[PDB]
This record gives sequence, C-alpha cells and structure tokens, in this order.
Amino acid sequence: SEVALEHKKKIQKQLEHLKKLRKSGEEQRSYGEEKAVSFLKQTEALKQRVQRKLEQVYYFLEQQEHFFVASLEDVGQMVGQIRKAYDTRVSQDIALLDALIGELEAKECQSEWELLQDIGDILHRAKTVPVPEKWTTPQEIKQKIQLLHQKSEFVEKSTKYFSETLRSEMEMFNVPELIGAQAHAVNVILDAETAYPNLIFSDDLKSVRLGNKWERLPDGPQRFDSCIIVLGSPSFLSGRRYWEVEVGDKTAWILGACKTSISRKGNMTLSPENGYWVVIMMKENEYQASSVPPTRLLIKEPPKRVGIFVDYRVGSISFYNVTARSHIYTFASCSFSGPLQPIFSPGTRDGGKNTAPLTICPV
Amino acid sequence: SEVALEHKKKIQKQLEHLKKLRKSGEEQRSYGEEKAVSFLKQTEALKQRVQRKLEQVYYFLEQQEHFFVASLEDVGQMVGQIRKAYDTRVSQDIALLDALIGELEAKECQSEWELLQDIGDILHRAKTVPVPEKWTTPQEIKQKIQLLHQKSEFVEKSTKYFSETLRSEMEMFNVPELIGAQAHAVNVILDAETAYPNLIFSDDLKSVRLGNKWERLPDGPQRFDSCIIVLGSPSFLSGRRYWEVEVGDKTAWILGACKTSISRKGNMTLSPENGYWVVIMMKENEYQASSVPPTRLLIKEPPKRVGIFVDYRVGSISFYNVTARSHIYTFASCSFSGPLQPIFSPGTRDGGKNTAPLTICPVGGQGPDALEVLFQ
Repeated sequence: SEVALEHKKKIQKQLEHLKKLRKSGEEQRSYGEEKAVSFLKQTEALKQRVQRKLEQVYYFLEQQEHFFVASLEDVGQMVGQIRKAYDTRVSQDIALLDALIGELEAKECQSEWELLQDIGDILHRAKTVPVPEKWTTPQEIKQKIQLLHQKSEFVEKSTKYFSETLRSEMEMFNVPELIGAQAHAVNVILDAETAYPNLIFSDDLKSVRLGNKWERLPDGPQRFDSCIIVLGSPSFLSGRRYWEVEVGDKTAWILGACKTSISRKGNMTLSPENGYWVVIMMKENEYQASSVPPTRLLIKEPPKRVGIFVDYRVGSISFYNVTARSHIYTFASCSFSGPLQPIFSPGTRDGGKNTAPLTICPV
Repeated sequence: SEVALEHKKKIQKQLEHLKKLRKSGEEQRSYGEEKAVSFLKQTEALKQRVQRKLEQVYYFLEQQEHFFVASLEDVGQMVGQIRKAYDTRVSQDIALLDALIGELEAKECQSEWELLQDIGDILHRAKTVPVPEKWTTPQEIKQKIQLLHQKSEFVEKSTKYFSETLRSEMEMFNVPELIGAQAHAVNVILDAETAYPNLIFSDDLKSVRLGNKWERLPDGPQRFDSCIIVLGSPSFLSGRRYWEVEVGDKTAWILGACKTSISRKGNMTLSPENGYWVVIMMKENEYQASSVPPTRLLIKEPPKRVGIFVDYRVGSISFYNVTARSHIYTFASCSFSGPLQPIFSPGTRDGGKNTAPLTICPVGGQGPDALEVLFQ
C-alpha cells in the first residue's frame, strides 16, 4: 500500500537524520573530553612548577634551622663545660686554702713548747700555695658566639626582605587592570589659588606649565611658595577615584595624590609621612616613587599618559601607564584615611627641554 | 722565747697572705660564673631572636601554600563538575538517539499492517528530537585557570630572591674572609705576548695600561686583537690561588680568571660558558660580575685594590674589596675542567680619564720570590 511505502520512505529519511545527529553527539562528547584533559594538563603543569619552588625553599630553610640549632647546642655545650670545670678547679683552690688557714689557726691553742715541736712544714706550704685560677675567656667561646650573631644577622636581613616583597606582592594582587581603574574616572581641575607663583594655567584649568621668573600670579597665603606644585579639585573622603594626565615628551614631573592638609612650608619632603603619594619623573627613563627611601621604577615603554587611582577602601594609591596599558606602581595599603586631593608639578624648564604643560585628560 | 715569737709572727703573716688569696679566689669564682651565664643568656637571646623570625616566615609560607592550593582545588573542582555533568547530559542525548534509531529499525522490518499502527508517534518524535548539546567552554574555567597562573606567578615573585639568598649564603660557607684568601698568595705576571696590541707594560711585567692606537706591539696570532685584554702567568691546574690588583681611581676595567683555552676571536661574550669568570668596572660606582645574566654590583666604598681568589677544589672564584676588607662577589659551584689563568683589562682611556695602569701588587706577608719571570 501507498501509505506503507510512504511511511518506509519517511523512516529511511528519519534514520539518516538521527544518525547524523548521533555522529555530531559523539564528536561533541569527545571534544568535551579533550578540552577537560587539556585543562587538567595546564593546571598540573602550574602545580608542578609551584611544587618545585616551594620544595627548594623548604630544603634551604630546613638546612638553615638544622645548622643554627646545632650551633646553639654546640656553644651551649662548650660554655656549660668550661663553666663547670672552672667552678670546680677554683673551688679546689679555695678549699686547699681553707685547710691551710684551718691548720695555722689550730696552731693557736697550743702551748709555746707544744708549738715549737709540731710546727712542721705548714709555713712553707702556706708560703708556696698557688694563687687561685683567674678566669680567662677562651677564644673558642668568643668565635662560636660571633658566628651565631652573624647567622642571626643573615636571618634578619633575608626574612625582612622576604616579608617586604611578599607584602608587596600580596597588595599587588587586588590592584585592578587599567579598565577597572578607569571605571572610577572623576573630573579634575587645577586649583590655581594653590599654585606655585610662576605656574601658568589654561583657561579651562586643565593644563599647567612653569613660566619664567617675571611671570607671576598674584601673591597669596594659599600659594605653595617653596614647592613647584599645584593641587587639584575636587577633594576625596572616600571611594575609588581615577584621573589621567598627558605628560607627552616632558623630562620631569610630579603626579599623584596628597593629604589636603599638607604644609605649605617647604622644609618637608614628599613622602607618605608628610602626606604625599606621588611618582616623580627625574629625567628621561628615570622614574621613582616617593617612598622612603624612594623606589626607582624601570618602565620599558615610557608613558605619554599617566593614570592615577585612589582606592580608599584599602587605602592604596596606584599608578598606570595608559600608553602601554600597564602597571607602574602602587603605594602600600593603609597609607591614609583623611581627605585626599590630586597633586601636580610640571617640573623645571630643563633648559627648554621640559617647557611643555601637564594636561588633565578625560578617559 | 724568741723562736716562738718568730713562729707566731710567721703564722700571722701567712694567715693574712692566705686570706687575701682566698678572697681573690672567691671573686674570681663568682666573676667566672657571671661571664659564663652572660654567654648562656646571649646565646639564648640569639636563639629567641632567630626562632621568632623563622616561625613568622614558616607561617607566611604555609599561608602562600594554602592560597595557591585553594585555587588548585577550585579549578580541579570546576573542571570535574563541568566535565562529568556535560558527559552525562550528551550521553543521554546520544542514548535517546540510539533508542529512536532502534525503534525505527524495528518498524522497518515489521509486517505492513503491524508497521502502519504506531508509526506517527515514533516519526514525530524522530523529527523533533533535539540536536545533542554542543560543547561550549565556560568563561569560569578560563578565568579560574588564569587566576591559578597569577598565583603561581605570585609564589615565584615572592619566593625567588629569598630562595636564591639562601642558596648563596650556603655557598658562602666555604669562602674565607680576606686574610684567609691572602694566605694563598701567588705571584702573577702579565704575559705580554697575549696582549691586545695597544697595551703597554712595565719592565717587571706587573703593570699594564692602554696606549694610543699608534703604539703597537709586534703582531702575532697569540694576541687578543679584538678584546682589550691580557692574560697572566702562571696557569693553575688546582689548589687555592690568590692575587691582588691595584685599580686605584680608575673608572673602567676587567679583572678575574679564565680558561687558558678561550677563543682569541672577539665574537664571544665574557661568560662562564666561554671560560670567563670576571668582574667588570663599567664606570664610577657601577660594577658587574660576568654571570649570565650579569649580576650588577653596587659598592659603597669603592676599591682601590681588588683581590681575586680561585679555589679549584670546590670550583669557586671569589672577588674581594681589599680597601674596605670586604666581599665583592663569588662565582660558586662552577665546573672547572682544565687550566685557568688570570685575566686583565685596563679599560679604555676614556678621554684621558682612565689612562692609569693596573698593577699586580704583592701581599705583605710574602717572601720576595725573585726572579719569577724565569718560569714564564
């Protein structure tokens, strides 16, 4: 019948369909397997890499502890022995003396006649008695102790450095990439009432450069007379804040953030303690962070544009190379709590090599 | 009687004597005690001092290991779940497909009447079966893994210098202080036949400086034409050897030791692989050792006199700042497979600023050793 033949036709068709789907299914199941294996292979490689390094550190430390502990036991042993032997010998000396004293005292309570007869050699023996042993510190104790001090010194230096790099890396782990920092962009302007008197400003207060000696803003108390500096608006009490500055081919500058209450007097250094968290460009290919002492930074691709990121939650301030989309430097967490604001210096003219302005730029 | 009185006098005298001795004895006994306990206390203080620091470090390391392993576990866990869940689901899809295929294959071999009865439902279900789930990698795996890389990098940046410092301090245990090395003084002269042609030498072969280009020694195959160097005599096959060089206020130079068989061609780097163990002064307050990559050295009190110490047994070569009586650098654990000799460079003239000679200088405690130029 027509309907049976037709149904057989459709059965064949559907069989083909189903078989193609099944084949796709197998390929897919297999590929999932391949990807899983590939993932675990990656993780295992990483695992083994970390495992070697830790194993190596632990080995050296076990060695260090072993030897130090042996050194302690050794010196302890020596000093114990010398102490005991000396105490015993000098006590033998005093005992001998005590007996001779006893004898002479015993000669008293004798009659003259008895005395002359029984005097014996006591006087000679008294006259020739050894002087009790003088304590003299042996060199062996002194060197073993000095070795211990040296190893202690090594330990303090090495563990200090380790503690510091570890903390550095620990803090580095939550610093955002550039786009994350950029999410918190704010609009910053220059507060010209704070400026060093020879600074010159664009009409939009986004740009600042250093003028010559006869180019002077009107004097006022709010100016930083003694530092080539200018502050930015707004201030910050909280949250995450970001801005960007075009530095171009300048040879010198200062960028970062400061406490709003920094002293306007010039006898203070730029440092966290005085309320500054900045990066300074000294000259071409010389950058340093204003840590104490300052940390020199090697930046493979010099920045044409620098990003500044304040994060109040963790109390950290980070710097980004916008040009190369890379991290420059982050100041230690819990540096600050009170209000902050941006700070700028376009540096000195450097003969004419550094006359270009700094420019605050929108993201 | 007179004799009795005398006996009594001598008796009293000796009592006073013995009493002074006893008192001194007591004082010394107690002072000895003090000095000893004082040592025991010092030791113990050192002990507690170190023990606290190490405990802290161990703690920090335990924390890093946990930090890393938590990610390892997290990654392993996610890949595990995604993998099993996906496999199980697609396997269900494929099995459903297999079942429908089974049904159809059974129907196509049934009698016509039997075939016609239930066919519509099976065919509908065949037509409408979903395509088996396609594998798509979740971002989460990619992320957790990248995080794991970040953490391994964390562990390495945190630990590297520290592990290297521990290794170095270990290697330093067989390196004497300066007088220990000076103990092995030997007398070295310059082998002028090996010298870069514009180099100039003293009569006694202890001094070498760089002359101008028109000052040329007679040319020969044995000279270093492409490098401003000269080698020293004698060579060493063994033992511990020490010598000293006055560098004074020079701004550039090379000092150290090399394999006698170094290439006389100038296309090789100064490096262990090429048979060089040297320290180079680049300019004022910049020194580096020819490790690979170079180890840059900052020296607080610059040397006017530099000591070189080869220890062939343990394969080390050490460098000393004689002026400050301090250590500059050590190549440790080197593979020495043959004779070594001294090597020198007076640097370039640098605009008249580095024109002064290097002078091999004897150490005070050595006999004269005349005349050594008869062994060269």
